Amino acid sequence: SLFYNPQKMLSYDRILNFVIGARGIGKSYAMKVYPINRFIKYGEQFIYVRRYKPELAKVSNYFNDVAQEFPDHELVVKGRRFYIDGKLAGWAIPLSVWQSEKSNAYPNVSTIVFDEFIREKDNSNYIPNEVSALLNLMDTVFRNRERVRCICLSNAVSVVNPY
DNA sequence: GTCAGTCAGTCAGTCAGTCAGTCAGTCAGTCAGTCAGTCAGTCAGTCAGTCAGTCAGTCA
Ligand SMILES: Nc1ncnc2c1ncn2[C@@H]1O[C@H](COP(=O)(O)OP(=O)(O)OP(O)(O)=S)[C@@H](O)[C@H]1O
Ligand SMILES: [Mg+2]
Repeated sequence: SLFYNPQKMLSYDRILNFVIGARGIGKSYAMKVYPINRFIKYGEQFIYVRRYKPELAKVSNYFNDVAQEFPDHELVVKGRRFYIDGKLAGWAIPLSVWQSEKSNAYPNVSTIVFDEFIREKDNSNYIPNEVSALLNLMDTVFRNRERVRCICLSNAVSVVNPY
């Protein structure tokens, strides 16, 4: 039809979804809307992993394209941290130092709100055995079997990546 | 005892068979003379910790 449509993805309800495609074509649109939809339902905060640190200095305008989705309530960023009507929205950090984070309490998670997990022809960015790095990330955002649902999202379809 | 001979040994003659030098393709051998990926240094650039400069939340 018109845009990226996560309805079937949300429907078939894997505890861990895995979608690919639509480079910039809303593959991030609906999935950045969804955490704020959980916030309007008043659920839990989300976790935003980043590939590296400079990628963080410019990305504070993460809610610009979801206002036209939900003009109603307040969706802003105070700085590094995201605030919806002033309540904490996203725990936003690149990869380098998640270990120092992993002793902190992380009681509230809603959904995986990152994409371009893996870039085509890009392994200089990569970290050795980062598949187990995502394992540490998930177990340090797990408290039970609930509150979490994950997605992968690569720009294109390949059959060579280790995952 | 002459005329001089007319059917076997005899020697003038081969006559196809014979040995083995002598070049000879040729033989893969081979070993060595040519040549094609292999790595080390150095060139440009990616990480994630510094400096250390600065608009600004709690106060004079
Ligand atoms: N529900 C929607 N309403 C309007 N536009 C949408 C919708 N879903 C997707 N889009 C389109 O998606 C675009 C932005 O999507 P993105 O968030 O960039 O997706 P993306 O594929 O992650 O690209 P990047 O690399 O993350 S910026 C918009 O400009 C629209 O063209
Ligand atoms: Mg995206």
